[PDB]
Amino acid sequence: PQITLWKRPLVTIKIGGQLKEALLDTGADDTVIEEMSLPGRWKPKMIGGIGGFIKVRQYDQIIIEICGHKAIGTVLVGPTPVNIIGRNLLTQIGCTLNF
Amino acid sequence: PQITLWKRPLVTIKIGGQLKEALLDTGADDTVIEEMSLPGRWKPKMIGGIGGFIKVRQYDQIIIEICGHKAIGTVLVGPTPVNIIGRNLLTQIGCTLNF
Ligand SMILES: C[C@@H]1CN(S(=O)(=O)c2ccccc2)[C@@H](CCc2c(F)cccc2NC(=O)CC(c2ccc(F)cc2)c2ccc(F)cc2)CN1
Ligand SMILES: [Cl-]
Ligand SMILES: [Cl-]
Ligand SMILES: [Cl-]
Repeated sequence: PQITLWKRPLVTIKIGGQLKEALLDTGADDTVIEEMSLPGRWKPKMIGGIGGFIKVRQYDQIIIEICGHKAIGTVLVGPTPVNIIGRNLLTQIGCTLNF
Repeated sequence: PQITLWKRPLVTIKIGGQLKEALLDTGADDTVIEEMSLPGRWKPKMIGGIGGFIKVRQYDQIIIEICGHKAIGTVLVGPTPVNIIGRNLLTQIGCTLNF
């Protein structure tokens, strides 16, 4: 699809058997999801930007379905104000910026 | 152009006759740049990021060139980690997400 930017580019995602709304964010290096359980090992990480830093749990090799496109990658889980799909997963679905 | 997301989508912008590097961010509602001098009056604005909210200075009808495309709009100035081009200006330059 072609997504215009008049409003926030929110899409439905499927992760860990759950349906969630997430923002497609080209400014994000990583994907960050609100508190939820994920299977496997994890390691602590700090991520930051506007307003400072938050502590998150880093889970690797997690499958996410974004607009019917399956992608696998690292997913950070923590107290984010919005679920963010970052570049690590946007590349996998072949998402590009065009103008 | 078509910009892939394997690397950060950093572009050259020109504001107040100076060249600066900025990130094209579909996850940002507004454009925020690091401390600099801008003309006219400013209004108060709060923007929320991953770590919480910060106060910024809102300047309207600012001339800015983004990757060679002319835009005229709202520019926020504050303690941002990197210069960010948000949806208010990405819409002006005709930017869309595609997959
Ligand atoms: C990764 C980059 C950099 N920042 S960041 O916090 O530094 C950061 C996020 C992760 C990892 C590193 C850095 C974000 C934009 C922040 C931003 C600007 F820069 C300039 C102007 C406005 C804003 N804020 C918004 O537009 C609000 C928005 C939002 C999006 C991501 C957030 F995390 C927090 C809040 C929102 C969306 C839906 C909702 F329901 C509630 C809020 C996202 N893109
Ligand atoms: Cl990854
Ligand atoms: Cl590619
Ligand atoms: Cl504007």
